Amino acid sequence: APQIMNVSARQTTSLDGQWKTIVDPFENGYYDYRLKPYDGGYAQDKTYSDKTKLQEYDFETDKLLFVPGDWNTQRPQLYYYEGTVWYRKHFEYSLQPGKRLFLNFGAVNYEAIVWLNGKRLGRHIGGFTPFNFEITNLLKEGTNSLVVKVDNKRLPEAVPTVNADWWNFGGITRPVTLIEMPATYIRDYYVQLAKDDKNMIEGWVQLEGSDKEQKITLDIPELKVKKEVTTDANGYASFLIKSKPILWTPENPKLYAVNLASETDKVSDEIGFRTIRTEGIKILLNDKEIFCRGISIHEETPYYSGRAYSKDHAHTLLSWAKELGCNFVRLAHYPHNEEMVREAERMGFLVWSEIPVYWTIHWENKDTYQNAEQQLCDMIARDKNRCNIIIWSIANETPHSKTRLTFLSNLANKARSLDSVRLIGAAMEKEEVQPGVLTVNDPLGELLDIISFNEYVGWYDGDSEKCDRVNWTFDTQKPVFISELGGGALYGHHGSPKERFTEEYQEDLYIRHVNMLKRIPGLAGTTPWILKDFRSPRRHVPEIQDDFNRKGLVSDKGQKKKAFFVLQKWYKELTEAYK
Amino acid sequence: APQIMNVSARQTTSLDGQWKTIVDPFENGYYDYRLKPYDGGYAQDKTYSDKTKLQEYDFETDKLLFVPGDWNTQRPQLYYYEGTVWYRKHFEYSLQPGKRLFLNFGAVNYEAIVWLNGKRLGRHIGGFTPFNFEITNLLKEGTNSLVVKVDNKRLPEAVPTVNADWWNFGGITRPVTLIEMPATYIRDYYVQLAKDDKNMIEGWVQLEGSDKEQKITLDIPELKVKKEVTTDANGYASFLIKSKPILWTPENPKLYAVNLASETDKVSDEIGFRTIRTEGIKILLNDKEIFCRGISIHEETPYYSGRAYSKDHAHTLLSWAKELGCNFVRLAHYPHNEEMVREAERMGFLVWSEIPVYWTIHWENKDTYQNAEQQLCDMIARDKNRCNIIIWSIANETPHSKTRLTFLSNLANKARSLDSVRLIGAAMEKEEVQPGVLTVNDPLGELLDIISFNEYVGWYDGDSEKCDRVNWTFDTQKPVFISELGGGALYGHHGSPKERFTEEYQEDLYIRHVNMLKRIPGLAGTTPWILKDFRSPRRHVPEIQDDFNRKGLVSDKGQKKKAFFVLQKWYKELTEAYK
Amino acid sequence: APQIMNVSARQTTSLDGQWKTIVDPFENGYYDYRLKPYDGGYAQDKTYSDKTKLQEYDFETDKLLFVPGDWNTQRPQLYYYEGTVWYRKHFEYSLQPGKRLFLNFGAVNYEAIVWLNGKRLGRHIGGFTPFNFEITNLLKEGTNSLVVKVDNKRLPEAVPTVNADWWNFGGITRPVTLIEMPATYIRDYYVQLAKDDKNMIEGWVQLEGSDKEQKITLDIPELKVKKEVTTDANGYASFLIKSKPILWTPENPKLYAVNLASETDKVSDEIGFRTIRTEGIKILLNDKEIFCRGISIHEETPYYSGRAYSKDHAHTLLSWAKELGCNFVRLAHYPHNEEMVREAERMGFLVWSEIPVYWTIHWENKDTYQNAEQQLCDMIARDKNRCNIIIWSIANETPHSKTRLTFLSNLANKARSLDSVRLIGAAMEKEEVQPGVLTVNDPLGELLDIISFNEYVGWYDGDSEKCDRVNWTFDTQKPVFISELGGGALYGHHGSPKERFTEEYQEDLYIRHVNMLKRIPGLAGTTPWILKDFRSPRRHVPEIQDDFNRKGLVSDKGQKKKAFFVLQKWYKELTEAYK
Ligand SMILES: O=C(O)[C@H]1O[C@@H](Sc2ccccc2)[C@H](O)[C@@H](O)[C@@H]1O
Ligand SMILES: O=C(O)[C@H]1O[C@@H](Sc2ccccc2)[C@H](O)[C@@H](O)[C@@H]1O
Ligand SMILES: O=C(O)[C@H]1O[C@@H](Sc2ccccc2)[C@H](O)[C@@H](O)[C@@H]1O
Ligand SMILES: [Cl-]
Ligand SMILES: [Cl-]
Ligand SMILES: [Cl-]
Repeated sequence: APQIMNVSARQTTSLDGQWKTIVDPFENGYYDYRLKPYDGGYAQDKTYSDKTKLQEYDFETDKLLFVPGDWNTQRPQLYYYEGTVWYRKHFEYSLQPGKRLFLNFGAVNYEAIVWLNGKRLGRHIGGFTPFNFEITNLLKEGTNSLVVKVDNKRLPEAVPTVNADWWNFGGITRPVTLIEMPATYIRDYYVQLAKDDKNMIEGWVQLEGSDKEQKITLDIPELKVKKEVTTDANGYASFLIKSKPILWTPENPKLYAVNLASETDKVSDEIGFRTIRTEGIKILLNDKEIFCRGISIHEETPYYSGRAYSKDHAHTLLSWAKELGCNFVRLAHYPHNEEMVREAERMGFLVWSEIPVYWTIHWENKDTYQNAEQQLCDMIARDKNRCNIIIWSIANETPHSKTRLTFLSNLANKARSLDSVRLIGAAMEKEEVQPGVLTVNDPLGELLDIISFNEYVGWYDGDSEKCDRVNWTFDTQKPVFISELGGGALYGHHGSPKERFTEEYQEDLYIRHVNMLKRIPGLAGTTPWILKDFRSPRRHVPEIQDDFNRKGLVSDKGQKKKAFFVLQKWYKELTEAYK
Repeated sequence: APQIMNVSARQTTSLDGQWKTIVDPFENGYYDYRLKPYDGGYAQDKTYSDKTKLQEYDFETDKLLFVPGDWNTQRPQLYYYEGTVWYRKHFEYSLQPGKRLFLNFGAVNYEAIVWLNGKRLGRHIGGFTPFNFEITNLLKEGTNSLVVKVDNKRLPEAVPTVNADWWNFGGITRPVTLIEMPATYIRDYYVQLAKDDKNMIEGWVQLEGSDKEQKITLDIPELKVKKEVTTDANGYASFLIKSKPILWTPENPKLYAVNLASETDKVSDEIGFRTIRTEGIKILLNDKEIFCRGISIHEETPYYSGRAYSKDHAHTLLSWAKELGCNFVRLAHYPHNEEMVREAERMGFLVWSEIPVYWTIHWENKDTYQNAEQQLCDMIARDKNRCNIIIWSIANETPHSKTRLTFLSNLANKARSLDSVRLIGAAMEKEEVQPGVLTVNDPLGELLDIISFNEYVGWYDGDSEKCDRVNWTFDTQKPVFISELGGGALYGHHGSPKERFTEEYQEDLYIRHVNMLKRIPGLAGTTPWILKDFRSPRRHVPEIQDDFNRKGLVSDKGQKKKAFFVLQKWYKELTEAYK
Repeated sequence: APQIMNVSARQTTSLDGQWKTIVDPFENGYYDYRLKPYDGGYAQDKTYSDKTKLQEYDFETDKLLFVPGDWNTQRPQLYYYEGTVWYRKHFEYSLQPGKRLFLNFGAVNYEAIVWLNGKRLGRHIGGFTPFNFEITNLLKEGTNSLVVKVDNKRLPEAVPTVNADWWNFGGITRPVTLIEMPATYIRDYYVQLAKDDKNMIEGWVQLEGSDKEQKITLDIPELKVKKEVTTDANGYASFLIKSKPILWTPENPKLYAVNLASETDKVSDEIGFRTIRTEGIKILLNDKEIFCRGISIHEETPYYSGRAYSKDHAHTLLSWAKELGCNFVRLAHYPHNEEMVREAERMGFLVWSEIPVYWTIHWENKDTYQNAEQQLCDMIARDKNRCNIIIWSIANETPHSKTRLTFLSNLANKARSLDSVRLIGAAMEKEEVQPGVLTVNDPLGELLDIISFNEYVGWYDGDSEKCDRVNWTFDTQKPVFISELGGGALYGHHGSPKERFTEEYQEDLYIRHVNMLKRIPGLAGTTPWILKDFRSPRRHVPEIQDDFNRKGLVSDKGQKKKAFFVLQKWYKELTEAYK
């Protein structure tokens, strides 16, 4: 039930493919007509072969869905579906006694309830973070039954809440994986550079199980590093190691093979090393001033616009970012699958990672807060060894209020106590200093290392020309990072640059908007909205949006719009400028 | 806004056909990202003709839906849809000044918000009762814009609530009508026999408008009747008319042409006359003891299984009930469309009419009660001149509790305060006196004219054999009425009479269940469940249910299953024994 | 109307995006009720703006389809659809006086008929080869109307004919492009090594237009080559160039920038250089013995399984082939899009390219032969400069008749007269020498450089064990190339190695099939069937096939089956052996 670091390097067996499914809008499979739980609900996975008895379902003769994936793009009937779908899987597994077996979900949106062989394993909320169950003692010989009740109903108190600008993709959206472990295993570990110290590798390791005190060995063959330690009685041990590793950067994404070994377990990883700091309005990677030439990206696939989960999906999206000239990607509005981060790390993209605290969250709900902080904790726990990640962001656009402020401040501080290296960000509130002159105004900026905010001058705030008459001033000399900007266009739809939603309008906007960005003092990062057209239920212009937010520089069908090349040209100037 | 009696008889213009529509699952057209209402939402019906300005919708180029109709059967994507769909109609209408104009919706499930020319007319909850707006002063020349925002999300506090065994059919489910009235018009009237008096016609008439005191004439020509009264300062007048009409019966459903005429309006009707009362365990219609040879019916069409609304739909269903031997039909679980009631009155079926107070209603919620009572009032107000209805039911199966009893007693009193003639029913709690012997035990019965209850012996309570070892007894000596019973079968699926869901099992069930009914002391009525298979989201056996409740005696495709003829044979004998 | 070389390098304007469409199954848009052509059919693209007159259509208010792409996966209703769909596009283009403008279709399946502003430009048959029209003198000012009548009806006499094992993907399956040319332009050109000579570049260039005698330069800067020549009265010139270019291989796919300029035009290109020949049972690339570690690939996308067309599609597919350990890809069963071939060229994959001459072609129909030979000519003319293509194939599996022999012989002779460098292959008739001993017996073999054939021992011919019971011998000392082999499995479906369609069966099948391949004297190449599960209308096992051929080593969802790694291991050993 605790997070497992680097699942892909473990002893894994996939459960993916196609599973039997039951769409259950009124949750008949969970509650009876009194609205109470009942034995004999669908969790029992009872093949309906004796027809002298009465039951109301039969996984064995029902329809399939693919796992992993959203359900919305797999059947017309499921496009808008919000509610419960039951997934069932049968599998066999041979586990020698003493060995341990875990069931890992990369992600399930939004609530998952899980049973093995008719016995409840647990419950998860939050649709974008992994979770594990140990099934060591519940495995049976022969056929095992795995049942997952998945529900994506919008909940006022959820994270996110009843309103948002992206599709409500339900289902088992990321791979489902079995993991075999020795009785005491390497559960967690941290291997990064010490804060601001390019000559000190530091980290720790965490065993799990009963034989908690063991000789650990950390190997980095290419750095001639062989460090030994012994975990204390809590299965914990820390270390410092002197080394001068080649530093990861976007232009040389240097990664090192790291091998961890205990007396009873072992695991390998790819880990690069860098430092990241603020100095006034400057952002410093390995002590050099950099500009973050970024782009924002939803976890949505090329061509057919389902939930992304694979390396193929990551590679195609990033290869567009590459052509766009980015050295940075913002992954909105939630933690993406581990393959996106790994592929960004491999190709040399810095990363902004993020939780879906977004619009009208319930700031007074003690449960809502626990939810969001759990997501924050899990986002950082999974990716803490990914050096291309330099910004953690604890909030998107939010209405201002004292409850909001106290909520986000708790997240910001918690982020800082988990990762004293990377930069903490959040979407800050904007204020008019005097006409034609804008600034930021958020008392949460004291817990942030950057001045991050969204603005849509020229699309939602005025026509394009208004980018020509807006300017920005700041009362603090922290690096300024604009996390969203842009506007919509349908690829192939042409006309006057005054005609909104044409490629021509969007091109004119990006020209003028870039000129406005060139005037902003302290500007050190931008990630326009967005790389690719994506699904939203808030976009209803027929033949133009068709349930798609059209602010992509690339169409959902991979076609580069005219505005793609405006941003591309600017990023070329910027690359030479900071070279 | 007040109800209008006998809408079909007024000066009517149909707004039916195909309307433009927008599916809006997050309610973008009503709320903004702050979750606040905003001017400029879709109610403004603003055609998106000037693309220099930004807008997120356009009715003019969007998709159509049939009106009337559920949306669920019209598009695969809407099959499961729960949430907001916007409808938009354009129309012209010439109103001679002084004349008034009303907008009548037969039904909209579940919440309707209505606008004319960008102005809100009001809001309605309750998906099976009609409602009106006066649009006399809002009509413009040329094109008028009617926008209706329909939402069918299940609400915990709603009536019905978040669980129920029928499809959540959203949309504008019954015809939409323009009614023109004189400045002062006959709004409402009542013309029926006096309680247990086959020689006294009583009634009243109610005007609406300024000319409140008028001479009123009531003409029943075939009876050689003409009473001429005059209305008070409220527009109200009552009357008593000694007459010896031919009384309506199922075998001879006599109806009279009735003509009302004030100084400034007239309106005709077809009304019949009959007496109805209980005498001990007997039900007496026109002083003669009858048995209600009945069958239950959902408001759902033959063959394609959409929401029924037309005279054609009613006729097909009723001619199945005719062939079954019925003299009675129970319309579940809500007020059906008027066409259905009228068709039943004309062919000769007594009717049971009811409201969707069903399972876990929020008994302690005062708005919930107000909703249910409003639905009660609207039900009785519309049909009070329909002589063929003899039972109003205020409740279906509900849990046992004090709040439920208080709630249901208030409805039962209200029903009685609204109609002194018809019988009041409700699904009562049952109890097992001794093994094999059951009874009713429910203090609500004290407020009811019958012992009415649902029982599914042989389907939910045991296999078919258990019907042979269950018997009933009753303390109170009222007529006993079983409003639901039966079990499921797929037409064309055959096997052993032991195999559930074959035709042979359902036949065996009905044969044993009928012998059980024949041992029930005081049995006066049976409306078995059900006439035609119907859509339910709680029926998930593949290839057998497929989201259909299969307890019809007739398939959803009009095929008579074997059990149909069992019940038909008993109903033939009941016709003999009660002649 | 003639072919144009290197379309992507010219001055191009995409017409892609979404077009208006009319599904027209009875070709009402083209015939009247007399089955005769008629004026005012849909080719006239006449907006229905005057409802005083009668017409049966209106593109302006009809539905969209994405272009490029198959229609089948864009709507449920079009999945199986065979027939006509009208595509309509409006566009503007500013063509300076004297310049020429061409409409280029990458491909349309099967029959395309094309109109600009109501005038027929012409017709094309054959679904996988590009075609052009000149619209220089038809372009009008302002709004131009492009109408394409697309029909994919299966025709007995067509190429392919009424039966084949892949989906009938209809539509404008590949990009549509406007190409602007000077009044006299470089239409075609050839630049490659001379046969077997590592030290000699040969080639030619062809002009189109009235200024036919011009000075042409060919520059290859990295080779310090600058050749000037002058064209003759036919616009033709040939050349020879002593040079020692770095030779292209899969391991080092070196490409040279090549620049061509005449007096009025210029075009650049990327072209590699290699020699290829057979020597006995040996295939020699740049005089080195190679094994073709191949995989077959249909032109179908990962994940959603539409018609592939983009570099994104090719890269993902080819990336799987790279992980498999391939140095070679067979593109079946027709010419793929040019993106696929360029990406194989750039990444390092030798290529097999072929035409859809397949199963029961009408060998005696002269129009059928002309069609097949046109497809051959278009295939070779487009890719003659792609050094990575080393094999052209003029036929897949065919029946064993004299007319077939004549038909294919003429194809094989035409291919050789078009290209004397590349190898010519075709799937050859097999025969049983004696029990357990197969061979090839096909007189066509005289005209082919390799002994190429398909065999599915262990899937269609026996169980997996029969691979152990089969051996091969050949009378002729030519390299043996098996173009297809394998069997089906559903990813995630697990069982005994004896149960067909499990991953275990396919894995066992591949172990014993590879061992059979190890015993084949002369084996110089294999391209197993197939890389990725693909759609097929002859694959009907529910839950297993569901209209997919399951013989992929990769699921249609990117998942590597167990058998993938069997082939991967053998290719790893073949790599070391042929080092
Ligand atoms: O509408 C959009 O395109 C985007 O709006 C922003 S919110 C915002 C709007 C105006 C100014 C400042 C912030 C969301 O972050 C994004 O998910 C959504 O897609
Ligand atoms: O499940 C059914 O077939 C029906 O069950 C009854 S409730 C009940 C169940 C068992 C015993 C007593 C009452 C509902 O009135 C009905 O709408 C539904 O269709
Ligand atoms: O059935 C298959 O999987 C494949 O069959 C071959 S034909 C063949 C079958 C048996 C022996 C020799 C040749 C086709 O080339 C291919 O398109 C198709 O998919
Ligand atoms: Cl947009
Ligand atoms: Cl049922
Ligand atoms: Cl297959």
